Amino acid sequence: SFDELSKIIQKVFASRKELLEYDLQQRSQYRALSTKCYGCASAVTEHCITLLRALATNPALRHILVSQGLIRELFDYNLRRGAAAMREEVRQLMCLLTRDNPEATQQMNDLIIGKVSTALKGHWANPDLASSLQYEMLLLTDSISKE
Amino acid sequence: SFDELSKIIQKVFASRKELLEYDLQQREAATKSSRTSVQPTFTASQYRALSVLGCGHTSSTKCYGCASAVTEHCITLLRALATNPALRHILVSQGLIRELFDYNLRRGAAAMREEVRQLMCLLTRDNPEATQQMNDLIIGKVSTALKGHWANPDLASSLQYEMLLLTDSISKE
Repeated sequence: SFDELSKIIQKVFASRKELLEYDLQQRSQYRALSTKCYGCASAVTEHCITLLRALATNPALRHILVSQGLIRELFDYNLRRGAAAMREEVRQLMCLLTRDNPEATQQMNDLIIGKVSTALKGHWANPDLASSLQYEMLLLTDSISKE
Repeated sequence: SFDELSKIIQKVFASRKELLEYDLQQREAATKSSRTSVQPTFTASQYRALSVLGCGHTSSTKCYGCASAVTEHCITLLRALATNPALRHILVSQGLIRELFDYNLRRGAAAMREEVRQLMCLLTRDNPEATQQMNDLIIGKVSTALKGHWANPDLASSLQYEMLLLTDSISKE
């Protein structure tokens, strides 16, 4: 159904363009003369992740970004969603963001420990609670890996 | 693999039974030949116990399936026993509701889940204190989930059973 709709939309767009060109012929600046796209938003997120990973290299930029508090946003929203490669890249970016910032390392460790303890509180009650801790553990392992 | 192992185990059990039967027959014949050896008459219970009849009537000790069957039978029995109002009050005093919500609420087959929900509803049929306790537990779990709602899609994903139980409880006037 999506393929059929896309083909119909392309044909309609072509017809509208032809009609507009005919009407204009009858009648920088010369060159001049979707929002709810989940895929587009995901691509924007991936590009932003790549750009942040790049900008992380400048240590002063790293301190500035840490001041911006991007660590909490990354852990909260982008940590789990997205592709597996996106997940690995995000883990790498989080590691790099805590390259040598002791306060940042403390904050990240605090967040991870808090999530783990909150899960462990209801461990006897919810198997899914244990199931939904994998990403945090992988992040901790990755952080420990980088000396 | 399980099928092959089961077939092998069954054959082995059969062979062991036959060998035990032959050895016991030989031993009994030897005892009978001994004139000094007096034949021990066995009471019916003793005969059944000593018989090779009581050899293959159990599952494995750590048989998850056997434990599950035991749990299902227990659930059915408790659902039945709940009928007597005094029995209901006594069971609520035993505090079964917490265990039922904690462990047996989610696991098991769909029919088991529906039966557990029905039993939970029945247990709080008219006990105001029990109804308050169950509502408190449900609301607490829901609020705890909602606290991290903005962060965990799985948290939202893991509240269906509680909501179904609440709907069922509201259903029975």
